[PDB]
Amino acid sequence: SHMIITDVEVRVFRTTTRRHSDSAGHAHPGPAHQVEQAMLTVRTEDGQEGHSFTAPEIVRPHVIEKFVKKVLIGEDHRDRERLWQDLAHWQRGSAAQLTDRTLAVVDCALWDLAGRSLGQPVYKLIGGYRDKVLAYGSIMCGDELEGGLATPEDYGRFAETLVKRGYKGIKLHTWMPPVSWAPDVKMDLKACAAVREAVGPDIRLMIDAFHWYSRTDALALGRGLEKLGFDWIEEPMDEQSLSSYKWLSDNLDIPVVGPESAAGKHWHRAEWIKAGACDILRTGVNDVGGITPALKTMHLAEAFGMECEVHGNTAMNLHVVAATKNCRWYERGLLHPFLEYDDGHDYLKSLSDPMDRDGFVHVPDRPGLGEDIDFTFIDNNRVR
Amino acid sequence: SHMIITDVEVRVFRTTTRRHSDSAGHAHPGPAHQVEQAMLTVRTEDGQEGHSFTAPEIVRPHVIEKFVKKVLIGEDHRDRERLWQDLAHWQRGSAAQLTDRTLAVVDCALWDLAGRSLGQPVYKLIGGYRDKVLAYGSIMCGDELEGGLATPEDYGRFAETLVKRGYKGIKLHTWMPPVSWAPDVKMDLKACAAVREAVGPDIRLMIDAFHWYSRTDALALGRGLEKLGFDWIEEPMDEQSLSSYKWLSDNLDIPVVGPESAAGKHWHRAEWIKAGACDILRTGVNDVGGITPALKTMHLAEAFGMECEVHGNTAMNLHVVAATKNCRWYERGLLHPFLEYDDGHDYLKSLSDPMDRDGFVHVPDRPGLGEDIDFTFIDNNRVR
Ligand SMILES: [Mg+2]
Ligand SMILES: [Mg+2]
Ligand SMILES: [Mg+2]
Ligand SMILES: [Mg+2]
Ligand code: NA
Ligand code: NA
Repeated sequence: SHMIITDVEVRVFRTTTRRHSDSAGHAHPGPAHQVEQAMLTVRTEDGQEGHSFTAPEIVRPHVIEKFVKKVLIGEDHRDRERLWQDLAHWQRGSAAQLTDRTLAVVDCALWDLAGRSLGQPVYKLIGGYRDKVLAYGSIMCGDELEGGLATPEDYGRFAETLVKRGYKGIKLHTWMPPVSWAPDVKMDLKACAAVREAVGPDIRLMIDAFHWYSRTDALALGRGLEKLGFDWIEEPMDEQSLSSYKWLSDNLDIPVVGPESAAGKHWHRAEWIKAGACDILRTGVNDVGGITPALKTMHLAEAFGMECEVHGNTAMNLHVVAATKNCRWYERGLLHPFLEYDDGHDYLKSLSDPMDRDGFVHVPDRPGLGEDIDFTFIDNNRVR
Repeated sequence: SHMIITDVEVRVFRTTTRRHSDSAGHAHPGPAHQVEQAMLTVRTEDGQEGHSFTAPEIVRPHVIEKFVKKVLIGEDHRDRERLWQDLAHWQRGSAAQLTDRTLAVVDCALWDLAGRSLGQPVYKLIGGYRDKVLAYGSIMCGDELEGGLATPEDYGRFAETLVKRGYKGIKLHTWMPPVSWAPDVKMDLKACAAVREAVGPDIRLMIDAFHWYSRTDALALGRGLEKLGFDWIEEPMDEQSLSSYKWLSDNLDIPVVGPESAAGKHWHRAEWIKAGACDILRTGVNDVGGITPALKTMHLAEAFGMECEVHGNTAMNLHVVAATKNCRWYERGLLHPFLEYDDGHDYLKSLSDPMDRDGFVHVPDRPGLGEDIDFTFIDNNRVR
């Protein structure tokens, strides 16, 4: 019974960061400050542990006591599919509180536990495809910070810095409310043009614009991007409208990648394929409720001969990318000229996603998700 | 480098069996005789091994030397996805010799190797869903053996025996060439009716008839089955005709399950979903080239809210069934009144798929595929 789960624990601690979020949830660089971060730990009878990180609300006591502990405690930790399905079945009746984000952090901690228990990196446990992968530099949403990302030229200058670092692909997130004047298609296209001019024709370029443009605006944006040879347009319209995406994909030559934020996990993503609503599928550990359903999405896409680009940085996403073939990139970011991404997090002793000078991220040969957790730091900076 | 593959070995040995195959490849009971069986073994630097069984031609020296050793020797055995994709890429140029059956046994041996190395059952390594599952009793193709499966009544009598054993589902394979008079739709329906009459309304019934009936014959067969409340009709037409299956499914109320034998792995099975060619998907370790692509097919199906019924007995298929939710049964057979399935194989010390008196097969808690191999027997009965 050494494999039986005995504890589900949450530790909230302060991390020091310059990352802030605006009222709509977009990240920007700001003053250094302390932000509450949560670590979920699952422990088995033999004392083995697995861990994963998320925002405190996602693993708050209401959710832990009412849902997570009831499913997990006393169960064989290796039954990840049964445990995931148990949580999935409880979402409908959860009064909107058992979210995909909660499923995701639980699933990740269980994968980390299995990997740590076996001394195996998660992607090797899944069945490895690649030990390294090209990353694209994923640039923060636009701002109104002088010399930051305030002008099209600012994007161009930052792109030059990213190319020098070794990135072979770059994705712009352009300007969104509450940026005072945003959004504006012509401005977004000017940023895209400045980047293409700055980096030349052989660096791959992508854009993730304001996520709720009208059909007419997204059409204008996409048509403008085709002149610049961009690789994809990402979430330019409200993803709750599958029909809008079929229409836009049919009208644009440039590949449309999606859905990123839409709910419904792998099930709903099958509908995007069935309806021809995108040319490249999207998934993400946080978007579909864990590594387990993210793998399902990757396989779904591959069966249709499609790529499925994995949304988000950090180990959990990197291991999905490393275990699968049909994905061009790991998403490395968000990035901003005021910040050095390689500084990492104060609660991790080393990067989960180090990138060489040629633009390849190498998956750390460390057990589980391979997050090099500074447990002492976390204990010294505990909130609750 | 303990995880690096050092050897790929094939041992051909004689198994004593009463199973014979007719000219079309359908199994029937016959005289006890010795049949050549092959075991593929993959070994790593640390001496750990994984094994899987197949027919000798599938792992003959041509295939092993030209394809398998070149991909595997010197590689990290845990990179199952990379190694599978490497073999898949070589199939096109293999002059038709590198078959899905060869990919399957290799993938299975690699899974067994990982599981044995880690002391973990394969389904637990994948991420467990269930430790037991209902089995249906899968009856051999019809014959002309008196008291065997020669008449509709013979199927009825055998079905009574299967129900007493504990099976909660039964699948008939009916009469096929070279049975002298076969095939005949009315005879197949009479067997189906005899079984329904024998077992009553609460045992689930399925039929896998002659695999190449015309559209008109398959339609008559399916319409006849609806009167008997059968759960599915399986491969009644040439599966190379996807369009015939769309037509048949649209015409029948009874669920059509497929494709079983069609090539193209998970890629082609996506086409069966896209075209609405079946109501229930089918996969199988031997049919799609391994546990790895079988899992992909299961996930593909689940994303569409469909079931995917796993073709074939033995550990390799049982572990797929145990790791996934969207499958009603493990297929236990082929079965015949002249044979006791629970006798098992002379080269295995115990059953990989023991079934209780309530009809549940319990996955053995043994590492890897959990095949209880009698290595001594194999050594004593070696051919080459
Ligand atoms: Mg995005
Ligand atoms: Mg298009
Ligand atoms: Mg069949
Ligand atoms: Mg129908
Ligand atoms: Na967007
Ligand atoms: Na058939």
